[PDB]
Amino acid sequence: MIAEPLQNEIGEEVFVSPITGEIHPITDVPDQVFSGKMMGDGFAILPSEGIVVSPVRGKILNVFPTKHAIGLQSDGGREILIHFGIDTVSLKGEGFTSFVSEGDRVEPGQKLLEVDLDAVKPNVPSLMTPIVFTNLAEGETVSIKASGSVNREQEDIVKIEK
Repeated sequence: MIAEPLQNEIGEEVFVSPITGEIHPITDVPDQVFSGKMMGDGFAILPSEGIVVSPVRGKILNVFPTKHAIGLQSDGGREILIHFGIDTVSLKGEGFTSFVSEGDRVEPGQKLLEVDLDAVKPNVPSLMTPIVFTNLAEGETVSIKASGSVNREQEDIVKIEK
């Protein structure tokens, strides 16, 4: 009855996969806020590609204080919070390069950050890059499909669905 494979052909819930790496449930993130969901729903990606595109750009809501994080909005319904690795904030983004100079209103994907993961990793306790969605049209559960490896710009990886 619980038909898990609700993948769909057009399984792109305004989500052109942001990074290539390994997906992990939000709970796995070594931080209370993320681990306990606190601000919303979401998941972690342990990244590989030092190139980060956007699930949706839509409209950049807020910039990074220390290049490691950003706030986005699709249209008016899904507001997103991103964090890139852990303690990268502390690292002052030493190895980061920001592509969006947060000119808010933009179309999806197109690189948010380029980030020297290779050099960042040894300088951080964890590479967990959590993505949280707050408002989530007050009912969108973040139905993870790709409970394993993930690749950039892919579809049917996570489904924001009721």
